[PDB]
Amino acid sequence: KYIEEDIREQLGIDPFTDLVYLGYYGNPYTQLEAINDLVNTTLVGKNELSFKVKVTKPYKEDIKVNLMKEDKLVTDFPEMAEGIPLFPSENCTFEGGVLKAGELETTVKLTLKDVEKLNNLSGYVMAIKLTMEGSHEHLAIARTRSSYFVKLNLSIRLDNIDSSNKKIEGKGFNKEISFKSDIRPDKLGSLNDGNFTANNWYTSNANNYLTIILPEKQSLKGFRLDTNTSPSGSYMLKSCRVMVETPDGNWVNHGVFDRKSMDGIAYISFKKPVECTKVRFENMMAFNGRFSVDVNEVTAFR
Ligand SMILES: [Mg+2]
Ligand SMILES: [Mg+2]
Repeated sequence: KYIEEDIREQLGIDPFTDLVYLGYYGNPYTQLEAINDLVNTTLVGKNELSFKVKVTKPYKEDIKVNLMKEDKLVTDFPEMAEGIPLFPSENCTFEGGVLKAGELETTVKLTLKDVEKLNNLSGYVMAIKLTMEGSHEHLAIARTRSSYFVKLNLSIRLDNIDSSNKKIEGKGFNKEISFKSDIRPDKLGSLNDGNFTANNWYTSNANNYLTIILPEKQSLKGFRLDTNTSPSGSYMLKSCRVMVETPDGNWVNHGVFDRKSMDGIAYISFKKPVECTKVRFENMMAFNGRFSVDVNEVTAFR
């Protein structure tokens, strides 16, 4: 059986106390992601955190275990909590667990509720410690592996990208548009030639991007990105993050494009048209799941 080296040392110095502790790989730290649309904060993913609670040897009776918010532990961890507010206690809901007589593991749940108005961009931080309800003989919470740290990272993202893939009803153009990219810059001339079905430019990883540079500030309705027509979805654009450079020079995430219709013409539409100087597509994923997409032609709409 696998036993962690730190609690194996405790069992060596005192083999007459079964230890109850937190089961986790690596460090006791989870960075949760949330997004704000200048109205409400939303968690990216599940709002529940399930923690494994282990006991070193099967115990004679049931052990009730639970987590609690001990904010004092954040003070001795200043690397992550330097000037970051505490996650409010009222927004935590702790569900207990029971290591039933004979069992070696159980789970304890931390549920984050009503985060909507928690809009601090610095994020929030919190510390939690494992506890036992009653008094059990020759049983204790381990010295180490008894506390955990959670950071809620917050970032702005508007819900201004429509992924319906419906044809854009605007006035199309691309002669005056210029393009910049970190990969294959020499092949960007194909993005505004006459050809919609031939490929020259494509991404090779999630860190590649494609920037659309307009001649001047102008209100755009969306874009038509011609992509691959593979039946398997290889190199066919499925999803991407749409960054927009505003007139003051700040870059804002207008949302995630993530279509459900498979074809060679991707229509990325702004729910509310936006005045911008540049638009940058990032984290471009194909329908086959690989981060490599074809862009055969780019057309903007006013
Ligand atoms: Mg159970
Ligand atoms: Mg072309």
